[PDB]
Parts: sequence; structure tokens; C-alpha cells
Amino acid sequence: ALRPKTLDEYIGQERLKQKLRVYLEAAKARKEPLEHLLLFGPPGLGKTTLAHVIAHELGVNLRVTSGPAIEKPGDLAAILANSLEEGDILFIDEIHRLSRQAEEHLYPAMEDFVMDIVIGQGPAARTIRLELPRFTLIGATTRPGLITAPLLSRFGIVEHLEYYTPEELAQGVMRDARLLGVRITEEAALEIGRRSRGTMRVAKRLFRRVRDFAQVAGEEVITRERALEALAALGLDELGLEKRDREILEVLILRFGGGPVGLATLATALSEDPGTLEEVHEPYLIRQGLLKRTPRGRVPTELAYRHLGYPPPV
Ligand SMILES: Nc1ncnc2[nH]cnc12
Ligand SMILES: [Mg+2]
Repeated sequence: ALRPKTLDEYIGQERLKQKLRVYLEAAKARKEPLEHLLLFGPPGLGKTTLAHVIAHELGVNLRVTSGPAIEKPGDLAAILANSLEEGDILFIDEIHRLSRQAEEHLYPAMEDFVMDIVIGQGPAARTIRLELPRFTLIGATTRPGLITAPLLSRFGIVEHLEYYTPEELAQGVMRDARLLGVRITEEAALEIGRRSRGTMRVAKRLFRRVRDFAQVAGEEVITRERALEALAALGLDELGLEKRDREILEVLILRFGGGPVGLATLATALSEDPGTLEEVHEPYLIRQGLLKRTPRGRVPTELAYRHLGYPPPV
């Protein structure tokens, strides 16, 4: 599991890299106290890596953790007070979902580098105040939504990440590929990029179902056609839709004629979990302008009909 170290080797997010570069160098010169950065990112976008970079650039250690991971305040304290020495980075991924209390503890630490703590148990216990070193916290979010209360207030830098361009993805599919033990023409990779979903995570995660299908017989090469056959066999349209996605529109279009449906009976008749439907497939579908949510129910874009090779109605 080797990944880019330098902010340079990082494939993508130029505006962000520049914006970061500014905050770093300015701080490597000013001081290692990099303000409390907060990366916002569309759902499913690799932020950790960048954190390792931001960490490597600053030349400090990185303690990665999820929002859920922080189970009790203790865990947060035990990290800021021990694991971390001045200048290090505590990465609270998915920071939007922290423990009500765990959060309340992050406030102080982020603001004045001092966290209190409920020592002992019952009425036979007291409260101590632990002084924390100067560290920088990087919070990442899948739900940029202000679904981050005034915890937002205590942040220095607050940037966003855009999806990755098919090329950036390919550049990554190939960069990650070749060095990994498989060889594939750029056209091939880039045909996987396009198929991916702006997500690097998915980019490499798809390539995995390609390099596992084609190079089984013929080994030394994967050309577009090769990859193509692969993607093809796997059920991937030039639009990135997985076999199922298609079917969803399919049913929408045919079963309910596309007319307002209602996640309710769609998931039901579509024989699937509403949440699954709504939480897993619908997204990309809406983003690709194929599906649309309306007060009346789920409906399919013209483009849907036009994609599934139908006559966009009336
Ligand atoms: N920026 C990036 N470059 C290469 N591989 C990555 N994996 C996740 N983010 C990446
Ligand atoms: Mg993580």
C-alpha cells in the first residue's frame, strides 16, 4: 500500500494543492502551527492521502482516525495528550459524525490546546484539566453540509475537493497500475477513468475488476479493446452506470412509465432496499442527470430514456 508522499506526487486537486502550498510554505517559514484545516469533499472522495501529504510536506507525524472511531472522550484525550507531540496532525475523517461529548472535547483542544476530563466514576470522582501540545487538526467531510455546527468556527483553512477528471483518474489508474505489477496502455486506463465516477477510490477499484478479467490469458498487455471487453463484460456503459443502475432506470421507465413513482414502491417492486436504492444507486444517477427526485416521486430524465435507447417521450 504505497501512495504519494509529496504534495507534488499527488495526482489531482490542483487549486487545492496550490491553496495548500500557500498555507504550508508560509507556515514552514512562519511556524509549524498549520491552522486547523477542514477538507470538504463530495461523498466518496479520498481525503486521507492528501492528509498524509499535508503531513509529509509539513514534515510531521499523522494520527488518522474516523468520526465514529472516536468512541468516547477518553479516546480523543488519550490521543491528543499522548500519541501527539507538538506539530503533529490528528486527522478526524468523517468529522461530521462525532460523539456529542467527544465533539465538545475537541472544541477546547482546537481552540486553546487544553482539554478537561472526567476522572473516576460516580460522585466519588472529580475532573482534571490536561494541557495539550500545539497540533493541527484536519477534519474531512463527506457531508460538507453545515451539518458541522460551530465546530466549523474553530477551523483555519476550509477547502473543497472536486471530483477527479477521467485523465487524472487514468493518470492514477496507470500510475497505480504499472508500478503494481500489471501493464496497460493509457487509452485503456483512461477508458476505465471515464467509466469510473470522478472518484479515485472507484477508479482503482474498477481497474481491479478489469486487470482481473483480461490479463488471465494474455498477460503482458491491456489495450482499450482488452479493457473495453472487460468493462463490457462487467456491465459498464460509457456512462459509468453499473448493470443494476441501468435496471433501476429500466424499471422506472417501463414498470412505472417513469412518471412520479415514490422511492417506496420503486425499491419494493424494483426488489431492493429503499435506503440502498436511495443511498447507493440514486446518487450517481441524479448526478448523471438520469434520475430526478420530485415531491410526486422518482422520475427518469429524458436522457434516461435516451440512454436506455428509448424514444424520449412526447
Ligand atoms: N491524489 C492521488 N493520487 C494517486 N493515488 C491516489 N489515491 C487517492 N488519492 C490519490
Ligand atoms: Mg480513513
